[PDB]
Amino acid sequence: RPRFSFSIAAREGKARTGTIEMKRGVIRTPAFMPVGTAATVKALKPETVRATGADIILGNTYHLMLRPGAERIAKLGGLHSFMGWDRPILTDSGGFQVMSQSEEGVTFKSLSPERSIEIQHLLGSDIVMAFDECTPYPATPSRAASSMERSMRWAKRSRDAFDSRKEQAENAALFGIQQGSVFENLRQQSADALAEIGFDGYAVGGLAGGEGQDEMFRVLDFSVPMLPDDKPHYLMGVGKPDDIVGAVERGIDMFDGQAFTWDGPINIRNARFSEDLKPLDSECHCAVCQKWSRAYIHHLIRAGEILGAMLMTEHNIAFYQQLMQKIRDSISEGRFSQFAQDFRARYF
Amino acid sequence: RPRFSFSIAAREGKARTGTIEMKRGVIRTPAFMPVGTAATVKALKPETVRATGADIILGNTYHLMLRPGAERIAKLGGLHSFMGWDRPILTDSGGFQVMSQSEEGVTFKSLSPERSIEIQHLLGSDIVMAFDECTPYPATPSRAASSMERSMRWAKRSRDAFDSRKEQAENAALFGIQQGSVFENLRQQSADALAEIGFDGYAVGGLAGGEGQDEMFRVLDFSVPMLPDDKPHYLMGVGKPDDIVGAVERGIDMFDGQAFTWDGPINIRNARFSEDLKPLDSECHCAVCQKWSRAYIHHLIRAGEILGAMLMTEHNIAFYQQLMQKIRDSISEGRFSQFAQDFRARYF
Ligand SMILES: NCc1c[nH]c2nc(N)[nH]c(=O)c12
Ligand SMILES: NCc1c[nH]c2nc(N)[nH]c(=O)c12
Ligand SMILES: [Zn+2]
Ligand SMILES: [Zn+2]
Repeated sequence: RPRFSFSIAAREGKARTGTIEMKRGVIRTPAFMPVGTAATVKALKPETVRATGADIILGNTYHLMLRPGAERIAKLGGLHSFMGWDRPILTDSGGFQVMSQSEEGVTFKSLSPERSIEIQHLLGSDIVMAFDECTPYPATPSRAASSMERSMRWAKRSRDAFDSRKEQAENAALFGIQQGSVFENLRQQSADALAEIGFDGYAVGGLAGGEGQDEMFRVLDFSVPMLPDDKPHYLMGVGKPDDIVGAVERGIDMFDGQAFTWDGPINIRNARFSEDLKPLDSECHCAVCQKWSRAYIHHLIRAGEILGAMLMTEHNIAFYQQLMQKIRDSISEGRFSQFAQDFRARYF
Repeated sequence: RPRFSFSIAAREGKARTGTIEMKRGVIRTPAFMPVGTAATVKALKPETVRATGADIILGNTYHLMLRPGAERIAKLGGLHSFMGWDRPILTDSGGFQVMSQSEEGVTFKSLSPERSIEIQHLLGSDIVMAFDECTPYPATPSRAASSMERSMRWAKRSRDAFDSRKEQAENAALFGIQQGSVFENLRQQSADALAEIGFDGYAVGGLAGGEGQDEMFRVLDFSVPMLPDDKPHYLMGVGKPDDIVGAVERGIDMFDGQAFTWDGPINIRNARFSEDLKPLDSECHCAVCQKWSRAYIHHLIRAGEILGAMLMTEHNIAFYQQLMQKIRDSISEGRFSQFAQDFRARYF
């Protein structure tokens, strides 16, 4: 395999399906990435994560740098070896979680473009995120501009740091992050700036920050076409099943007691499930739905048992992976419009 | 398979190895039973429990009767179906955890011989424990006598309740519990009384209550020979690896951050493990020791991650099952004395 090769196999309107080939594996797109916080996808062994269909997981730089530490993970062989996941890992830059300051970077109590890229290198990340400056929502045009401009300066710094490390440049990929809040002109300037520097993929940053779905979709309508068509488009911090379907309709390729079902989410703790022998979802192919009832999982979660968390998480990630598979198949078959309509009529 | 058949394949001194055949499976003895509290072995799927080598698990009547409830579990198909474990289950009587009162039974804020046997029936238990009255440690001779006598009256009541339920009598087994504190004469009276009523197996109750290993072993020295030789001997609430080895030497067949190793326990949270790439134990065949380091599990437990609990528990139960296997093989091969000596020299 190559370091990085993104190929589009099929399109329907703005939606695309294809593959990212990397040294550690192939990523099917549109892709959903389970999140590893502190070097573990919560309550799952890596083999269980894989069994759900995930091709790639996300690691959080902010949390790993604090515990157990980036240099320590490198001394132990890198993140993949440490946690036992041998396929691609995307690492965020750490910037977001710092927020949830100067032109050089940020200092905080328990980072810079250069230090973020270095930490991601020490972890052994396959997809490295440029270090950006968070724009809160809402933001005035002046402040959104100032932060976007700083982020573009930091994108160049991130590029140059990554490139100046040969092993990283040869084995990993680097994604840039579009900023600009909800403002079309600022999104355009940001896309232009990122394309001029050149990245392996382009994230839409700054959304899912409190603006609501209608507004997010409005911004995606004009923002995703600004990005290079031939590279992956990553919507950071999204999301809910319906958000994913609408974002794919707008050209996004990658994403990162409540149980998901094709009729909508349920809260398994509710008393109505105490004697319900049905699986969490009636069609779901996951191992949880094959073997255990709603009634048992209700009991486990209300009892605070670890197995409850294990079973709920495996089901939910499997559900998301089945969603992504149905999206990929429908786009490849030229019936994604109908899938999205059918999905919404029932989920709601 | 029969309802119940215990066969002794080999002996060495007081130690025995053999099998209990039941409708749901064969139990290899000496046996270690993982404990299911609130219908789950903590942090493990049933298939993982089985993969460690366990033949049988323990269910706690006190906890199940409170949450989710005995009648509810019966309505849902019984404990085996509810939790997804299809092999034998031993249920305790509920009496111990009530303590941790009258001749009819006990009332408490969140049971009788008859109600305990009924709850165990509603759960679908394969091995049912008679309902006894707990003797604290230390206990005076008068009080130990009074409680033992009450327990023997309750053993007869337990017998008669079990027998008067045809489905239970035909498909499950009933074990009696020897009491008498640390007093040889009271242990003798209790053994005699239980043998006269007749049970499928005999537990040594009332130990591991604060008396310490030397005292426990002294009591086992005279108490286990009093029980019928041709039935299983169950030491309730024991225990530590060294306690198990010495108890098997005295004729026991069944048992119910710290990681066990053949060099002794370690506390994985200790800083000395933060960069230790070795598995938890150097010889252990379990999946955890095949795949993850001490350093990773150190991190997970110190971070409060659920996967830490999952991995530690799987290793520890696998360790116990490997111990039991090495005990069974050494007795069958007539080298258990040497095993016990070798085990202690290294564990300590
Ligand atoms: N939802 C937006 C978001 C989530 N995580 C992020 N991490 C970074 N670096 N930038 C971003 O804009 C975001
Ligand atoms: N360690 C003694 C013990 C543990 N659990 C028990 N449950 C019952 N019914 N009786 C007992 O003596 C014990
Ligand atoms: Zn499922
Ligand atoms: Zn192990």
